[PDB]
Amino acid sequence: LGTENLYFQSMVEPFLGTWKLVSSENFEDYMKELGVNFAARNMAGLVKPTVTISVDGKMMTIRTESSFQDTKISFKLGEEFDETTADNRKVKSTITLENGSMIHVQKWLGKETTIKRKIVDEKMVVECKMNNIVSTRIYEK
Ligand code: NA
Repeated sequence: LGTENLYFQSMVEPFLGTWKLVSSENFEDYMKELGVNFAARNMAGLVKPTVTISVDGKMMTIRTESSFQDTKISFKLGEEFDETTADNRKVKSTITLENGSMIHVQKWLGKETTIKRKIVDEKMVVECKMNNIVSTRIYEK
């Protein structure tokens, strides 16, 4: 399936690397919408996580490290998977990559949140949305 990954390697390549948070907007209110309490969202909002995006064949891994978590997800694009989030939600996740945007949808208890990533001027721009609450986080590598 080497030959089967020609277009795959092209679309995933811009996302690969060890990204570090440089700026954040409205992340506390986004976390509030997820159901995280004030201490957790206030303290987590102050740190700068490292997000490592890698691939092994067709399997993508995204690792998130901070003072408060060390979590990772491994998945194939477009294939739903079970995920236990850092804030202890048990969700159904599907991650796709179209038009240069990696879109991660999490579904649980009839609720939904979307995490969209794109590369703009070599930076990774991450948009987190839940019920019309939007947070934007920018990372550099
Ligand atoms: Na954190």
